[PDB]
Amino acid sequence: DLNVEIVAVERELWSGPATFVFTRTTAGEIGILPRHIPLVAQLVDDAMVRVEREGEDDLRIAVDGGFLSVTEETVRILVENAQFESEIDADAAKEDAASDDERTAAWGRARLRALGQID
Amino acid sequence: DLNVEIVAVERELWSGPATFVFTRTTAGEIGILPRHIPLVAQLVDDAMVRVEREGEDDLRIAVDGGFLSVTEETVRILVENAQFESEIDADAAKEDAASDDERTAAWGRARLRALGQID
Ligand SMILES: C[As](C)(=O)[O-]
Ligand SMILES: C[As](C)(=O)[O-]
Repeated sequence: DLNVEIVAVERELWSGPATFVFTRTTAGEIGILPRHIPLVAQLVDDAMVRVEREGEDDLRIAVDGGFLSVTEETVRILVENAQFESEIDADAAKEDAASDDERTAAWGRARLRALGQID
Repeated sequence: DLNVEIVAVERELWSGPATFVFTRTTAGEIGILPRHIPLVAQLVDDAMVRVEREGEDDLRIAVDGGFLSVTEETVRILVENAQFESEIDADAAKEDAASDDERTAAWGRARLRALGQID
């Protein structure tokens, strides 16, 4: 018989200018300015990424299975899944926040952080 | 300032045995049996993929921006997005089926085909 593999291709969610980028990594919290040494990190499980940019409100992204890759000319965020503050279900985020499964609570907290609801 | 890139990594949606795989490509409709010459195709815009397998109901996937890659030992389906018959919103599929935007109608039709609702 056949082996079938159904694969979702890599895809860019958003790309834009930033003055500051803040998130929480396994080695701790980090803030990346335009002049920054190259870096590779793994975001914490309930990580939120705050993107500050000239002329716009902060962009906040709940991030699931996130990795960071600060090269010389880019801050690259590789995500298993993410949703932007615009997309989040504020009700469902608090529902998943209640630790049903621990992996469910991280995605709930990450989302509450992107709503500015939790620290 | 910084260039930020937010990237969703490639991810395997499903992988399993199959006896038959049916879908509609730009060069026409194709059915791939265990013994098959290698092939590369682009699925049509409102494509649905039918996976037949021993001991189970057919698996149907609405596919968006799909490509097919039949190698010697795998049928690999690369998708921009997809949803399985289980996940689809049957009501919203008919709502998007009404050609609001032509790209919206393809995703609506692809989904109706995975419900077995349209041919
Ligand atoms: C490594 As496989 C056969 O689960 O795509
Ligand atoms: C090629 As680009 C700067 O839009 O990731």
